[PDB]
Amino acid sequence: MVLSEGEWQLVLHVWAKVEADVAGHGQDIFIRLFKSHPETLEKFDRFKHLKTEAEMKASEDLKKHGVTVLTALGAILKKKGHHEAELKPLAQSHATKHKIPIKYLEFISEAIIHVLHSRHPGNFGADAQGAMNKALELFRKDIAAKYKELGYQG
Ligand code: HEM
Repeated sequence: MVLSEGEWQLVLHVWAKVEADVAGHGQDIFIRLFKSHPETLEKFDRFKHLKTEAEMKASEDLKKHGVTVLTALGAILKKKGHHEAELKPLAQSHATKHKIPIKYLEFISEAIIHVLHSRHPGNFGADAQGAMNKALELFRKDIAAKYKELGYQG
């Protein structure tokens, strides 16, 4: 699949807002993910002990992790589709070291959309959300293709 320049512009416009506070967006996204799909928390040995949202918000390590994840996702989005190089190491670590099913990538994509919708309604209308969903589906499609090449079905 391919996004038009117009769709990329909608994606990058709202992402520019996210970049005004990466750490804050990272926390909301992971808390949303862990609360909506608790099973995903079991994949993080470093955070699986967190019991409440209060504990999650207070975790310095979780906040730092969120910045690392969003920064990588941002680098990929800014390539506007030409992200083959950025995807390689990401796909290998998540398929071989962390063992993350495509299903879980769908869950975090939902968390991202939810948080952007909550925080940036003025820059995340129907068209912009459609553009973001398309960019995330492209991301998941390409990561899935790499998973297969690497020998991981998940
Ligand atoms: C938006 C998609 C995602 C991106 C861009 C992303 C990015 C990253 C990055 C950059 C790291 C650190 C470097 C590395 O280990 O490769 C990381 C670590 C990790 N990711 Fe992801 N990730 C994504 C989705 C997920 C999902 C959905 C899970 C599973 C619920 C997951 C589980 C992990 C784990 C377990 C680690 C190691 C954390 C640690 O022990 O420090 N990731 N991810």
